[PDB]
This record gives sequence, structure tokens and C-alpha cells, in this order.
Amino acid sequence: MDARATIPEHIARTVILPQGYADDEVIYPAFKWLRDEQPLAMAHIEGYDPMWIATKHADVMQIGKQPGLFSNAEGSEILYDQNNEAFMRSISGGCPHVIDSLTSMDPPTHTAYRGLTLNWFQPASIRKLEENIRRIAQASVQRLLDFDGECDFMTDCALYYPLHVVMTALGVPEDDEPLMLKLTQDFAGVSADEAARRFHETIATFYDYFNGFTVDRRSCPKDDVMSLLANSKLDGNYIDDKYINAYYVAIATAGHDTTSSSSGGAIIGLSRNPEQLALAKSDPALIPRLVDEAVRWTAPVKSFMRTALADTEVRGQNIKRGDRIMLSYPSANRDEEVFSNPDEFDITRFPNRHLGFGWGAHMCLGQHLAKLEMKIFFEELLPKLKSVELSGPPRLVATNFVGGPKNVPIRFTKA
Ligand code: HEM
Ligand SMILES: CC1=CC[C@@H](C(C)(C)O)CC1
Repeated sequence: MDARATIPEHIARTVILPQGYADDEVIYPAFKWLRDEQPLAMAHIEGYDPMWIATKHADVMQIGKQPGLFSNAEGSEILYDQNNEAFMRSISGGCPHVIDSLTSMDPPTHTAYRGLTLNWFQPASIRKLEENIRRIAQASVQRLLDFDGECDFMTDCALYYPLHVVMTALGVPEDDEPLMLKLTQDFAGVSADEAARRFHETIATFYDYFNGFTVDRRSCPKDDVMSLLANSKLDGNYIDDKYINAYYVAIATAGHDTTSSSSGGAIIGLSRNPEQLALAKSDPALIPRLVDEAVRWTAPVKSFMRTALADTEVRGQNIKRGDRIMLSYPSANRDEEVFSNPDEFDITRFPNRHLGFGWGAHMCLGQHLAKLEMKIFFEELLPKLKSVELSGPPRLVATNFVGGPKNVPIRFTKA
């Protein structure tokens, strides 16, 4: 169906479906064709709604800038097929959002709820976590060095530090690591009535757990995010638990896999470019540039969706009210109008105006926490390594949402 779809079926299938994202050489050439030939065009494949695919850096920014025109709330902000979206709606009392997180909201609601924590996530505030992050980073570096020159960088190291950081930011104690892992890896990881029961049950268990903290921080405040949210008010009243608990989940889930995935990306980049490892070791001031290149090149968030709320024009295309739009951050990050030799990992790349954290109204709340923890982590790691190389191929997550490296088998020499 839909006569406006011009993107060839094989191209559309590659960029929309999950499987392709397990392989850089499948996905990136498909987006390169789109950027060259059909930068912003409509695809319609079986099992999915018709959608515009924003492949250009300029277009992703322009759309992201305008939440009044391009909505997160009206449709699913996550790229589900029609079956899975139907399942989500039936579970969530009709609406296309599992929980009441920031990415489900439009202004002014979004502005209000984002505003509750926005200052806390700014660099000057985040800077106070440096000492705790340093300790956490060193612990992860240490458990890597406990291996005799061989391990999986993801499962044996990078899986842990970003979760512990996000736990420290929230105020979840170290001993709750198993539960938080269940949250991010099991529950939020990649019959019908039975699955619906397990879901409501699981989310209720996590919400009950989180409510314990909300209650605690109203009597015993701390400098963490739970305490900030528990004691926040709007119109002279506490924020409804559903918004608070969604905030805790959104922070933990958005903060863990993305950061681990990008760290893995860095290691892949450095293993394939040993000259750059030597560069980062000789000049540790380059590490923030290394961190930005890792995020650009890895681009662990593959897509978010928008719904057009009115008829409008982007790159001379007539986007109708109700039209769905896929924002491809990976494609924007390899846009040749912005980046020279985009497929190359290069830590000296400056400026590095990538869209790995998105752009506009919903731009990653955690970006400064992410950059700080990755910086600190690599500051601690790189001095301890003489060399690093891949021992086998990296395994990428087969997902069109939050993917990138899941396994990065490596060998290393200790400095
Ligand atoms: C390399 C690390 C990370 C990447 C690549 C990343 C990427 C993204 C992207 C693409 C978005 C959507 C932006 C948009 O729609 O314009 C986003 C949103 C968000 N991220 Fe991150 N993120 C990272 C780390 C973190 C961390 C560490 C946290 C929290 C501690 C976090 C919390 C969030 C939240 C709360 C949102 C939703 C903000 C909103 O809807 O207004 N992220 N992130
Ligand atoms: C990057 C990120 C991934 C998870 C999102 C969700 C679905 C928890 O709101 C929030 C933002």
C-alpha cells in the first residue's frame, strides 16, 4: 500500500529491519545510497507503517529542533512493527508508550518534567561525581587486568562501569547490581496474554522497589537524582509516582547499554588503528575527542521516530500530517557534507558535530555524564595498556533501536 513510497524494497528492508544492524557493511552502504539518491523519501514494507527516512545530518537536526511540528507523543517514538505496536497499545491502555518517560512526552509537559533534572545533568553539577566515577572506572580497569591478556571487553569490563555510574547518579546501592542488570539486560533487553501478565508483573516489581527510594529520600535527602525527583514539586504537589519511576527506568536504561556499546566501539577503533592508541597514550588531552569519535562512529542509538502534526516541507518534500519519520543518527554521522572519510575512526577529528546524542528538544539528557565517565574510564585504562587487538570479529546487536557492540573479544599487553 501507499503510492508515495519510492525507496526500493530491498533498500527499505535493510534500513528498517533489525537484522541489518548486526553488520556495518550491510547497513551503512544502504544509507549511503539513500543520502546520494533519495535523501528524504518514503518507504513502505510489509508489517510496518509507511515512513519517511531522514538520512541527512541537516534534516535530522531540523526535525529534532521542532517538537511542535514533529511529535514524540502522538505515535511510538520507538520503531516497532505493526504487531509489536499493537501489543504495546493493548498493554498500555491504548497509548503507544510503555512507560511515562521523557521520550514519550511533547512540550509543554516534556519541558516541565525534563526541567526537574536538567540542571543536575549539566557539566558543573556532574563534575562532583568525578571521584566516585574515577573509583568505579578503576574497578572496571582492574577486572580487565585480572585477565592474562585476553578477554571480551564488553562482557568482562564495559558492561559494568556505566551501570555502576548510573547507579551512583540515581542513588542505588552497589549490592543491587543484580537487580539493575535484570532491569537493563533482561526486562528492557532486545503466547500473547501470558506475555502481557509477565510484563505488568515485572514493571510493578521494579516500581515497588523504586518507590522505596522515593519514600526514603523525602525523609533522608541526598545529592542524588532519586532525592532530586522525590522532593520535586509541580503546582505545589509531588510528581505522580508513574512519572518518577519512569524517570528512574529511563535514566538507567538509556545510560547503560549506549555507554557500554560506545566504549566497545572505541576499543574496536583503537584495535584497528594502533597509531591512535599510541597517540591517546602520549597525549591524554585527546581523550575527550576519542570519546566523541567513539559515539559518532558507533552511533549505538540507531533510530527514534517522530509523527508530523501538520503538513510541512523538508528538503522540498511534502510531509503530510500523520506521516511517521525515522531519524537515522548513524546515517547523519556518516553524512559526507559534514564529515570527511566518515567510515574511518579518527580520534583527532575536530570539530566533531555528530548526532549520536541526537539534537533538539529531546537531545540526550545524560550526554555530559556519558562523556565524563567515558573520558575518565579511558584515562584510567589506556596508561595500563601497551597494546590492544581484536581476537575475533565484534558481535553487534541485531536491533533498529539501541545496538552496537555486544561482544568485543580482545587480546592486550599490559604496560
Ligand atoms: C554514549 C552514550 C549515550 C548515547 C549515544 C545516548 C543517545 C541518546 C539519544 C540519541 C537520545 C535521543 C535524543 C533525541 O531524541 O534527540 C537520548 C535521550 C536520552 N538519554 Fe541518552 N545517550 C547516552 C547516554 C545517556 C546516559 C548516560 C543517560 C543518563 C544517565 C542518558 C539519558 C537519556 C535520557 C533521559 C534521554 C531522554 C531525554 C528526553 O527525552 O528529553 N543517556 N540519548
Ligand atoms: C537513549 C534512550 C533509550 C531508552 C529510552 C526509553 C524507552 C527508556 O524512554 C530513553 C532514551
